[PDB]
Amino acid sequence: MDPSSKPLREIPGSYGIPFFQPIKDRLEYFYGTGGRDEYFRSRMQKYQSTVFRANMPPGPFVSSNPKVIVLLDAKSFPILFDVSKVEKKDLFTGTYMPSTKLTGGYRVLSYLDPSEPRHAQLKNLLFFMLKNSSNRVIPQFETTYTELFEGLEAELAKNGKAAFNDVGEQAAFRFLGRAYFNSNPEETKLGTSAPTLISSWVLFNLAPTLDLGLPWFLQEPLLHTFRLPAFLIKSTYNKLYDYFQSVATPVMEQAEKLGVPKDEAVHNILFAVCFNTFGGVKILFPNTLKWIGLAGENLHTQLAEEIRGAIKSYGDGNVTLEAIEQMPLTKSVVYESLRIEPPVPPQYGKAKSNFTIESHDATFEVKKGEMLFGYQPFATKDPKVFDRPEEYVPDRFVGDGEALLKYVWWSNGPETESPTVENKQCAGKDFVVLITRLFVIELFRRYDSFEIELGESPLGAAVTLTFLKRASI
Ligand code: HEM
Repeated sequence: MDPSSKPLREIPGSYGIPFFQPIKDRLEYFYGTGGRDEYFRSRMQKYQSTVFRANMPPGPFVSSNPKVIVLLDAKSFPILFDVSKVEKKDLFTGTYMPSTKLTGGYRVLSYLDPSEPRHAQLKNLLFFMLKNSSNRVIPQFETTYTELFEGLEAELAKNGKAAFNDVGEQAAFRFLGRAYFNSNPEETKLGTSAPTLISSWVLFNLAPTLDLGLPWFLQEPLLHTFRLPAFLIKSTYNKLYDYFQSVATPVMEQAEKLGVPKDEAVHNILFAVCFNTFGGVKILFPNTLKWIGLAGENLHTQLAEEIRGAIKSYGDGNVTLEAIEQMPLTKSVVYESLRIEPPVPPQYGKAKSNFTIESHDATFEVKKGEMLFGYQPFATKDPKVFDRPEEYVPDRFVGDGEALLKYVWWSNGPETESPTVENKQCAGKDFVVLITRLFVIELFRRYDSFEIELGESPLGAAVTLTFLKRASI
């Protein structure tokens, strides 16, 4: 509607009694009926607004300031991408930042504002790492995921069911080592334990804001009130560090050229691969498998046809970037997975000055220093942007629908924009889109269709294969 019809109003909501309310609120957030989605929906209903004040976890001792302004609609949300208006310093994980003792004593790239020289240096370093792996991406993905599928197939044939997540995570890390460093981590001292080592380390970092499914009387006192001692995970972290220090030589050498010490470079590479990359794929691949599986054989047949046809005609028998460009449905399927279920839901930004923001029916004033918070899942399901927003529509982005990519924000920026040293958009944006398309491609080069069953998991979606129809033999 016309902005002149959106009156300037006070931001609804209150923070309540300082120490007390944030604790009561995090209890609602983690144990209230409906979970965090209801935490946000109930407030939207209560205040009849997609913009409101609220306290956010972790609260008290871990976080010195739980107060934020929540943004749930597609009109207000984009302010979080505007680095000229919002500061993005030490807020990668929200209203608190994990101890730097968990990251070699350094404040790694993800926590740096673009105004910091190191942000440009380190992000350029990661761009180098990504470009350097370009020639290995497709071949190594094919090799790694063929191994994964052969394994799942064998498990299914012998047991009747095959859980995806675990072996899928092992495959993800195996692929990353091969693509980024031309190294199979399973041949090193890491063996097949990388996923377990990483998960433990990530837990130490994020425990304050993670719901592990434990009862409140156990989870609150031991995970949500105090930070877990960093010296306890040092041993585990060192195993990971030793791996990267030995295989990331070319990236470490480029780091020196950019003015970054080798040690700092390794800690940042470790973080980018284990935290950013692995953690994201651990969530995205199972979710994508889920949405495609729930779509039915009709979609499966169309994807198989498109994928195999493009490979034969444009790839001359092989998977090439040129071939992928000619797979419109596959591209849309991946974008729809990223829209309907953003792998990383929370984005934060702190106001650098006083300015105005607007929802679909009101105008609000934001004061310098206030923490803005956006819950992406609600914003990318805004009915004023997407028809049937709660439904997975496979071809939503095909043809004219491509214009809607301006509203796909999984990477902390419009899908149409590229990450740069000037913004805080995911450095590996194009890489994740490519590998997720490769995941779908490898799946349909081998199978005509598949069936799954879903389980109740805390960190994402638990997917189990119940049937795999082979394309040949
Ligand atoms: C599909 C998997 C991935 C997802 C869902 C994802 C998501 C995100 C999100 C939401 C942010 C913004 C965080 C914030 O400031 O609030 C981000 C930042 C970032 N991501 Fe990713 N990411 C993925 C894969 C990767 C990969 C593979 C790399 C590369 C090694 C990467 C590197 C980065 C970096 C370096 C930043 C911070 C950039 C900066 O400080 O400007 N990401 N990612």
